[PDB]
Amino acid sequence: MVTAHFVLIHTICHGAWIWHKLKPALERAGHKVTALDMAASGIDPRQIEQINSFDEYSEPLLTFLESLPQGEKVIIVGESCAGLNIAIAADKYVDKIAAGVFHNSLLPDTVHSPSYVVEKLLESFPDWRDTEYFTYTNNTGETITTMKLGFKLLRENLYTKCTDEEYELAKMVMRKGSLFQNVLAQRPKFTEKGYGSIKKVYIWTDQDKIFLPDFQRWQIANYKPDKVYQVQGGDHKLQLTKTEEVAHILQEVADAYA
Amino acid sequence: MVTAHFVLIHTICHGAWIWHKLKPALERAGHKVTALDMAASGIDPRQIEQINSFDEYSEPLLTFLESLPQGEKVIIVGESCAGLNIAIAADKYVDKIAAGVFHNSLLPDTVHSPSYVVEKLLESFPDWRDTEYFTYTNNTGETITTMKLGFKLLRENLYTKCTDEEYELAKMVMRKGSLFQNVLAQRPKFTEKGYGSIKKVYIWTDQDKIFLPDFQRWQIANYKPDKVYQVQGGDHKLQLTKTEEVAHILQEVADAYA
Repeated sequence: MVTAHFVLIHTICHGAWIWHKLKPALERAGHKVTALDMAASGIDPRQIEQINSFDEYSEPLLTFLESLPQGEKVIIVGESCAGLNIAIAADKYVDKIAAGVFHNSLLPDTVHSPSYVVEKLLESFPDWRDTEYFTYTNNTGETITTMKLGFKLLRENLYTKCTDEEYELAKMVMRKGSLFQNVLAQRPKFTEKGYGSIKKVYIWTDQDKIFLPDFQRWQIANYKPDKVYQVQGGDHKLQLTKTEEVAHILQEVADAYA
Repeated sequence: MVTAHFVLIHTICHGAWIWHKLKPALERAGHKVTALDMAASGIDPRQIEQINSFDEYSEPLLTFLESLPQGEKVIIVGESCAGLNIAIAADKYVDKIAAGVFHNSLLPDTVHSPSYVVEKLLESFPDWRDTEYFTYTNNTGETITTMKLGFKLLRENLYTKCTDEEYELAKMVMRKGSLFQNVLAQRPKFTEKGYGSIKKVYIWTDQDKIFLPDFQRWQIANYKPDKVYQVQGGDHKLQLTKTEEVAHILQEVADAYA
């Protein structure tokens, strides 16, 4: 068994804290784990209204990869919307990425616009329930839509099978988030030499109540991952409801690609 | 029953998230629970360097108490340094407070300087180990010392018996904090009419590895609580290591004072 360095990237609205179970589980097997707050996420001090694009939102990941000792490679694990962070990172630091791992995650491709799978997600799940939407104006006058995830959506669609303590934790540290969808729609496509070339492992459960089974299967058919690991049971937050099974899969990713 | 409403107040550097286990446990017994971030704590958007005193730090507690409808009383539960928040609040909103509950907490009095029990704490536990210290200048030219709690202090002295997952969580959301000790040392003493008159319940364990038994026993002798509950085992974070037992005690507090 290989040991690897895993970089865990939370989804919009969330923070590094979502990985509080997975990080020590991985460390038990001797892996290195880095869990980062993206901009205006977790306890990052920036407010979302000062962030102008999904690329700017991903700054902490890019900054960390720039500082990685030369010659080292990482496995980037992204949950939910963080597949976009993986693609952004791979188009700057392909040489530093052993694999990208998608965890009930958006799976961008190279032949469509970066906003493509966001559009498809929202078509598949258009009603975010008690989630509240806000707008602000960015750097160049664009209106950015932010969301505060609703408590019922959190309880029933994101944390469906998580403990009550985990759900209360989520409410206690959740931040606003944004897809920056209109800015993604004008962004250059992810490149073949960068994102297109990395190994891609897709982890998912058909019990996910926001990234629904027809949507996730559509993503898999749209851009075939190198490996697909389906996990039985759990919910959208497999790193909480199926922590050990995720850690075991991540070991297999290290054995294959690290 | 009269609904008991517990207002849970974290310690410096922490946030409402520290109560993510105790809050659903209390709600299982039918109580109302409010867990607040203090200024520059948890996901509060202010930075500590803009805060000028422990009273300013207490603003979210004071603003919440202001919002309470007439006739509604709360039981304020403070952990560790939050005993100071209880005294500050009680001097402004005594009629809204059914009781203050101290949870391995500083227990200020009314006859010494507000900084008195902070000085005694630091005499008893002077070495905060790998903690890092920083300074800034406040509202009146006082230099404020802030701290970033060190990982070893967190692991061994605060979260001694907590799960690895809880310790990892703590590292992912911890903020800077300050005792504002030199500002407390110039603050008017807490009043009899306000803080002195609230009912006070002292919960502690002699296995606390930062608020040590000679210090905690000294506080009890210095300022007699109405009730003392000593919990066997656990650690400084009894709301994590002894959640159900703390909830049982808080039921007794509600029976006595709600």
